[PDB]
Amino acid sequence: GAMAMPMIEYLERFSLKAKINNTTNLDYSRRFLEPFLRGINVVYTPPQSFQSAPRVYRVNGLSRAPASSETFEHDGKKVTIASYFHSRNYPLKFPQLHCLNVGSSIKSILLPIELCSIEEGQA
Repeated sequence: GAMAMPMIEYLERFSLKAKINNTTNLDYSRRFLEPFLRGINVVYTPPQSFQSAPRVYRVNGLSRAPASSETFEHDGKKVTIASYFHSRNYPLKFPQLHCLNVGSSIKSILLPIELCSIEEGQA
């Protein structure tokens, strides 16, 4: 056991049999990765620069906009998801990946699936 597999790593080994890096075409494929990702539980691991406790979220699916697209108002500034993590001193390697739609169906939170990990008990 103890197989908390990072969603990128999971994608590589199981879904693609290939390498996930800057040559990803799975960015726009995220919409068709939805059907596979619907109804999973992912442990969100906050990057080392966050020092925050990891929490598992039930994936209802994916949000229609990537992390470099969606913005939220903080400090009066509408910052992109990707920029907020970058400001926390963690540059997202593939922020163009459609954000993970988790948290709640009435309160959706968008999280970089890169930092989400599939729990061994789901498979």
